[PDB]
Amino acid sequence: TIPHLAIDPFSLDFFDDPYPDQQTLRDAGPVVYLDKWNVYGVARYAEVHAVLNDPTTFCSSRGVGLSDFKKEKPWRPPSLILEADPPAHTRPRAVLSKVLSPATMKTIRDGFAAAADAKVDELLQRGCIDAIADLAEAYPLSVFPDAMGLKQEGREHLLPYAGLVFNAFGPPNELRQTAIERSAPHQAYVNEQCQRPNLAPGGFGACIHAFTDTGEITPDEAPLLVRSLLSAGLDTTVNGIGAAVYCLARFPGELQRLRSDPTLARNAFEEAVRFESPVQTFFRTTTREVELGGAVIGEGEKVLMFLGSANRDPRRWSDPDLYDITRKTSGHVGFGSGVHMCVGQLVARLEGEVMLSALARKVAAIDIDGPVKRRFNNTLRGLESLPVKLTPA
Ligand code: HEM
Ligand SMILES: Cc1cccc(C(=O)O)c1
Ligand SMILES: [Cl-]
Repeated sequence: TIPHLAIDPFSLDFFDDPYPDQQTLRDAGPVVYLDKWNVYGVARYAEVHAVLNDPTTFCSSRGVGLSDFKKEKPWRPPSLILEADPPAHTRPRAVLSKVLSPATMKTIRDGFAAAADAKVDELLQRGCIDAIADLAEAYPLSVFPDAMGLKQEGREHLLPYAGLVFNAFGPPNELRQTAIERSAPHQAYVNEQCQRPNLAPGGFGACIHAFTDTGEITPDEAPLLVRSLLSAGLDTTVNGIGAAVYCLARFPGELQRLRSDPTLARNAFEEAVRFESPVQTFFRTTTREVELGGAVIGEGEKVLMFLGSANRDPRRWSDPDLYDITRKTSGHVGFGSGVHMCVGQLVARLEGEVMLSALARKVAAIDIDGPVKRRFNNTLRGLESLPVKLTPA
């Protein structure tokens, strides 16, 4: 009834060019079985969206990586939000929502925008830069650790820790096992910065700890909620902004449209998140036997959702393989969908918007002028190196 495929969606060959294999996964059927890892897969928009929006049947508390927490110990204490189901999910989610709220965005927008403008000005003085290290990494590193309230010392641990976290959702391949081997100093740093005295007043971390007296969370929950922001809040935006610059570099017609109307910046970033899908995949675990797309899945089965594939499914999107900054992007699943839909999406969009605004106002051309190198991670899609020449407007 269900087609069986040998495609390994966590192989370097797949990461290097996932699009043919994603079409093979979509076209094989609404539900596939991946013999390499003994999991079900859904790669079409309809089934990915259905799975995301039924958290009772497709739960997160048995892990959103390949490992089933009912069968194996999690490599770190479970996240109180990502790896929780309702009702335990609900109040921690509400706290992070209020921490990363519209009012918070209003307090930080001017500073985030000034830092974006300053970075682009600095890069234009160099002309030839690496849009990963020098822009996609450098700009989030210049705003997000400060917005968290982190001290200066030890920030070099943040990107390695996040790469470890996203590799650890994967199967036990070499990427995952090497990440865990090297993890001890990054975990130690991160767990220490989650404690209330190490988070500067007014930042996101202090605000989480200040929410521990309302009856929503207790003091002993606040460090792991800070940990969620230090896990998910930096490396995602690095790959989101990197995706947007890579798109603008490959589609000069769209850079020209963005220059002519910088108010398209926010949608140009949203389209980059759909088009590249920095977070490629997440899993759920079935809590019962369930019929999905005419297939019957037993209880306690892992289901791999291909978010990037759903965002390119021609059953849902017209010309899905085109980067179009005026596309109606509403409904893409690059931030997820439903009760776990990215609680940091306003921070991500703020960063992406103000960076793309700075590019739109200051840069006339973005030309790849060196070898492009991909970065391999079991969950994140993005580049290691993106040499570009920036021509000033
Ligand atoms: C381009 C940037 C980003 C992308 C593509 C992205 C993607 C996602 C996705 C797909 C999910 C859903 C997970 C699931 O359904 O299991 C999610 C959830 C989440 N994200 Fe984001 N994210 C981004 C930025 C951020 C930022 C900046 C933060 C924090 C400041 C953050 C914190 C979180 C958290 C804490 C969750 C868990 C929410 C929940 O389980 O209720 N993310 N993200
Ligand atoms: C979306 C996401 C990614 C990585 C870690 C977390 C977390 O809650 O720790 C969330
Ligand atoms: Cl940790």
